[PDB]
Amino acid sequence: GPVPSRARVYTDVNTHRPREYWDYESHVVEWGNQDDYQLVRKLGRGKYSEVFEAINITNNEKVVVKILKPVKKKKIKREIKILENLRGGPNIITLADIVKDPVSRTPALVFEHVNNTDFKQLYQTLTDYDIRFYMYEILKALDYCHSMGIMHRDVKPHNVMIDHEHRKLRLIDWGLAEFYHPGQEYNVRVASRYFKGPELLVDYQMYDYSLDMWSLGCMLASMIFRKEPFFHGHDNYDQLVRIAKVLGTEDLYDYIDKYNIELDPRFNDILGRHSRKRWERFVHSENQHLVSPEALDFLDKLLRYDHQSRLTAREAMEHPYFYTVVKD
Repeated sequence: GPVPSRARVYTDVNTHRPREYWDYESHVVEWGNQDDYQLVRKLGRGKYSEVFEAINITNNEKVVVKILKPVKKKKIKREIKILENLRGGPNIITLADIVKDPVSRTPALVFEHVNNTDFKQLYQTLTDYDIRFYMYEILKALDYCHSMGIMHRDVKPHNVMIDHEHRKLRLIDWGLAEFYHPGQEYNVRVASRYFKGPELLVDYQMYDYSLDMWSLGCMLASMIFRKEPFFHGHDNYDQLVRIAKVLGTEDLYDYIDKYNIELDPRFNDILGRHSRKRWERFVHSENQHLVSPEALDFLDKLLRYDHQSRLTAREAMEHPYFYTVVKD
């Protein structure tokens, strides 16, 4: 069977925390007062919750209320424990309250509001400087949550809220996040298709924080090349073929061989033989203002099949790509 794997960083953060910290199943939720919040408008309904803009009538502040769909008490407590553990961290969305919705009879998670613009339009206008700036802000959140023993597992543009006026960013939607425990087998059905790492797509379960770095590499490629999404699979199988058309099939075999993993035999008809492409292949006169040798080297170091070889979040904040970004 499969060769085991361990994160190369923050490997044992949870093993040395008290049990209270990671044993979310024993968490006792503290409930606030649902009459504090008045719903103003419904923004959307996603897989797990109905999302509203609301007003906290005790301070007249705008807030975001996510009224959860029926789900396992376990998964509610996991997201709530993770949000409490991370609260106040760099660029981590703030959970302001947890209340029982009287109509749905489920928990409603109340979050600080961020004055966002639709990433689809926002990514059309980001300058080279802005891409570097915001990548650095996302890395602050990822290094923090990884250092706190947690992987996000759903990094994508829709979960990055940006208030462009104030150049403020928050990483949101921690409902797929999990505590990292060395040697633990995780569910591979996480993240959203275009941002799934190769480990997910080959059903390797002993993955770690490095999954988020693949997803961040997918966002970066989409931004610097103005190609949304960058790996545009029609389904989870074609997703791996699209990746192989860029990174090549020989290194995909080397990856699966290293972990003694076998592809689904359904790949035998669809995968083909592909060389690794040079990143210059995706540059053209409409995105070249976003591309630099430092951007391409950084991307190359995120988008590795082998999850063990990817830059960690801290290593990524050390990269030359971020030298031009003004630090505070």
